[PDB]
Amino acid sequence: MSYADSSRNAVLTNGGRTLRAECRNADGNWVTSELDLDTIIGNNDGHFQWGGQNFTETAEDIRFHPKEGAAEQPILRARLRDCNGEFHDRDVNLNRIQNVNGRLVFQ
Ligand SMILES: OC[C@H]1O[C@@](CO)(O[C@H]2O[C@H](CO)[C@@H](O)[C@H](O)[C@H]2O)[C@@H](O)[C@@H]1O
Ligand SMILES: OC[C@H]1O[C@@](CO)(O[C@H]2O[C@H](CO)[C@@H](O)[C@H](O)[C@H]2O)[C@@H](O)[C@@H]1O
Repeated sequence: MSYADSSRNAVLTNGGRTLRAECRNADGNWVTSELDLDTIIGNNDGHFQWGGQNFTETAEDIRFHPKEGAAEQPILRARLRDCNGEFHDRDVNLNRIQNVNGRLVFQ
């Protein structure tokens, strides 16, 4: 279960830092919500880290597939710099992000 189950039209903005969606609220209205991903996802030795910060700082080829695959998962993908300064392609499923009454939150 993620925000995606009750949201639509999810994209990244601000150069891949910002998750922006329309989230169905308590009454079933569709309201705009944005979540700064740099506040909740870090780069830990070239891996995405929930509860980290600033993953975009040197990340390259940031992209987002809101409905990736037959499982339709919200997948963020990026090349991330490891402790040795080498980059590797990485992915993280955004199901730690939830829609709470129309707002995108991190749980
Ligand atoms: O330069 C990236 C490389 O440095 C480390 C050191 O901890 O992470 C730093 O940079 C990240 C953004 O790229 C931040 O998320 C992290 O908080 C900051 O310490 C390594 O973890 C990373 O591989
Ligand atoms: O359906 C929208 C409405 O559902 C709630 C109920 O708590 O959200 C939770 O359940 C959804 C699945 O229907 C998830 O998408 C969502 O992330 C989860 O928080 C309300 O918050 C939301 O307004």
